Amino acid sequence: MDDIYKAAVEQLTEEQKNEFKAAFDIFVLGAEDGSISTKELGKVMRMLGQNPTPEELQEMIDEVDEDGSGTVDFDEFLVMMVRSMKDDSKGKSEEELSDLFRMFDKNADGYIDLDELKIMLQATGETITEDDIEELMKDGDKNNDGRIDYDEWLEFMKGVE
Repeated sequence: MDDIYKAAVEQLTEEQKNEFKAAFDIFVLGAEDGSISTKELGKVMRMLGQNPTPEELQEMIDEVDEDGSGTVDFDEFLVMMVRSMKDDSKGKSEEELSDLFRMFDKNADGYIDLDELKIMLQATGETITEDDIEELMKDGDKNNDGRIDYDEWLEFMKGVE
């Protein structure tokens, strides 16, 4: 099966894309792997806008780099454009977040305290100090009432690895 990404690269005349390949051709000019940067692995992963854990990053290479390079080569360079238009598309969705607080409710009411959140980070094995949660909750709850309702939930998931 073909894709709109690889379809464009094959459609771009060698002479046409050559004019755009003069940009990356500069960096790679002094490279042996053919990539633009040796540690570009962390940069290419940013193009997707998702870096929850360093363990999952290794999976990204197998999600986009079927070859196993970890960098945007001459071929990927052309796709880097059509791939940069992936905006307006994240991992979590309002549809999930809705069932998230609902499914993660031991009392099933609509509010999620600070403890209810710990169970989430606990699943990974991590652990913070009482000073982190105390200050953290202050953010999750714009009203700092005591729990995280629907509206509050949407905010609590505004930014936090």
